[PDB]
Amino acid sequence: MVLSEGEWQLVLHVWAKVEADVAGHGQDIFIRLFKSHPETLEKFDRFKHLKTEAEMKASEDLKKHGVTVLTALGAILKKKGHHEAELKPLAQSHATKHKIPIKYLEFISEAIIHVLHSRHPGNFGADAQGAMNKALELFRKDIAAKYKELGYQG
Ligand code: HEM
Repeated sequence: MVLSEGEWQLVLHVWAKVEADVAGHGQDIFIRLFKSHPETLEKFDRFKHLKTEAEMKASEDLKKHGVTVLTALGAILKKKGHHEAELKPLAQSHATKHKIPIKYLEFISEAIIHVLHSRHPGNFGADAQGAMNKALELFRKDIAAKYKELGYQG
């Protein structure tokens, strides 16, 4: 699949807002993910002990992790589709070291959309959300293709 320049512009416009506070967006996204799909928390040995949202918000390590994840996702989005190089190491670590099913990538994509919708309604209308969903589906499609090449079905 391919996004038009117009769709990329909608994606990058709202992402520019996210970049005004990466750490804050990272926390909301992971808390949303862990609360909506608790099973995903079991994949993080470093955070699986967190019991409440209060504990999650207070975790310095979780906040730092969120910045690392969003920064990588941002680098990929800014390539506007030409992200083959950025995807390689990401796909290998998540398929071989962390063992993350495509299903879980769908869950975090939902968390991202939810948080952007909550925080940036003025820059995340129907068209912009459609553009973001398309960019995330492209991301998941390409990561899935790499998973297969690497020998991981998940
Ligand atoms: C938006 C998609 C995602 C991106 C861009 C992303 C990015 C990253 C990055 C950059 C790291 C650190 C470097 C590395 O280990 O490769 C990381 C670590 C990790 N990711 Fe992801 N990730 C994504 C989705 C997920 C999902 C959905 C899970 C599973 C619920 C997951 C589980 C992990 C784990 C377990 C680690 C190691 C954390 C640690 O022990 O420090 N990731 N991810």
